[PDB]
Amino acid sequence: QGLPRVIELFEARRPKAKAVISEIDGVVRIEETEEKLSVFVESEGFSKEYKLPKEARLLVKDGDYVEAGQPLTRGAIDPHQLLEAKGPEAVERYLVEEIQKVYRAQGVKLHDKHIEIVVRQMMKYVEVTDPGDSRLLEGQVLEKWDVEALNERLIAEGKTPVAWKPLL
Repeated sequence: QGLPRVIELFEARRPKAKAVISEIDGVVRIEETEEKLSVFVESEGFSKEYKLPKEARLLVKDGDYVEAGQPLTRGAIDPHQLLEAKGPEAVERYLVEEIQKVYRAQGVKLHDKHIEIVVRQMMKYVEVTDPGDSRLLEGQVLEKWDVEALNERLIAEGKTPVAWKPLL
């Protein structure tokens, strides 16, 4: 729960006690009883519906704001799920925060920059969704995808912008 938690944060490994994840937004509206809690949020066209073990706390009844990657089963959020849940920008703000929190506990205090560098490095690669020159499902650096679009649009005529998917 000290150094190990830090490891789990930098290694992006699956959290110790997973606590599910939220996908879409709308008004928080969860069910009540049943083994499978029959959540039903809202928004436009969508809804909600999950499935976790018995022991779990919610912290939010039917009323307010659900958003993406919120307290569901209250605990260690999965960075991998949160990446597709909220986006690359949010993850960078999450990891650094909890990492630094751990160091804050044991009285040693380092600037956030140092952490921010590493966490930025854990987000350089992205997996291919749409092919045009190389293959899909391919691990690749984001900045390398910069020249793809930049050169094919500003200098070339190949209007097949390959869609990349953020990869943690």
